[PDB]
Amino acid sequence: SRKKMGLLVMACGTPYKEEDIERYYTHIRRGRKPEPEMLQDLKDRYEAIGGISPLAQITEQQAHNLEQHLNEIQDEITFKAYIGLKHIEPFIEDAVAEMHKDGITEAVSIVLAPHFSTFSVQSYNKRAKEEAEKLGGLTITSVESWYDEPKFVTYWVDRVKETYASMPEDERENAMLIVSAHSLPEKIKEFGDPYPDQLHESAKLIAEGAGVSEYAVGWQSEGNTPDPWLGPDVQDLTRDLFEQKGYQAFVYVPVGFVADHLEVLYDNDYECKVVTDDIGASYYRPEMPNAKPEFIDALATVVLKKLGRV
Ligand SMILES: *Cc1c(C)c(=O)n2c(=O)c(C)c(C)n12
Ligand SMILES: [Cl-]
Ligand SMILES: [Cl-]
Ligand SMILES: [Cl-]
Ligand SMILES: [Cl-]
Ligand SMILES: [Cl-]
Ligand SMILES: [Mg+2]
Ligand SMILES: [Mg+2]
Ligand SMILES: [Mg+2]
Ligand code: NI
Ligand code: NI
Repeated sequence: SRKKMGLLVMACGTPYKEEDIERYYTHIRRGRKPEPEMLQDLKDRYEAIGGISPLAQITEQQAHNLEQHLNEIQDEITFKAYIGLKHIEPFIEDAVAEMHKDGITEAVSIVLAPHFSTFSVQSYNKRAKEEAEKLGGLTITSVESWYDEPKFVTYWVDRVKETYASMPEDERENAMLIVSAHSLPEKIKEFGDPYPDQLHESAKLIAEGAGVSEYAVGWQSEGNTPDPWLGPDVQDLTRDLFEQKGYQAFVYVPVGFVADHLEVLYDNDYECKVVTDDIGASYYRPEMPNAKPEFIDALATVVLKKLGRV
């Protein structure tokens, strides 16, 4: 009756407990174990943002709710979700091997990052497809980007509108919206990587839908290699825009991220908040989509559009 398909949901991964910080960051650092002071600092950061455990549940909740919602809203396909992570188990290759073992022959994949880049999305999709080729008997159709799905734009538009509506009059008249994603090396431009263009278009679409005429695009969370990374960084951008025009409120939409993790709860809600507190501006950062129903319905529409079924 219903056609069976795998639903491969890919994400960065998180530690599952404090004793996973060493192995998770060693993998991010390409085999270089963090020094003891860095391990201690990371433990402190996770404690300050409320703990690791809640963060580690979000991708699983996203994948489970997406599977169930997709199976309810149409009658042709029965999806089974499999989670594949970049930096901790279950890895991408573990998920594809499990699909193969379970008898899946046809799958659709989606990365829980809305903008395509050559560093992340393309690498996830290539890893998944290479593992399927090695095992045989299984093919994967991969979503490449989805930042322009109207239901996803509307998620952020409605959160921005609520934040502006909640402001005092003086803030509402002297506010700045900063839309951001995770920085990458500038060298991606040598490949024509559309990641920067897609961030700028996300920003255009969200500001336009919310009616916000004053906005800026920034980057966050750059690494420390000697080569230049995409900027400006959100901390510098905030201070610069303040020094130019004296905004009384900054609103942060880190549209490249879809789930609470350190790079939002720390790199925005601590590091950007340090800057806004220092300059006397109010700080707002609306909620990440996490596994909320409005977001799950946007993802389900992305998948069904990719398969040509809506
Ligand atoms: C890979 C990744 C994403 C998407 C994210 O939000 N975070 C973090 O907060 C860390 C520490 C890492 C890695 N990631
Ligand atoms: Cl791809
Ligand atoms: Cl696509
Ligand atoms: Cl794309
Ligand atoms: Cl919100
Ligand atoms: Cl919702
Ligand atoms: Mg313990
Ligand atoms: Mg597209
Ligand atoms: Mg940093
Ligand atoms: Ni720009
Ligand atoms: Ni990072």
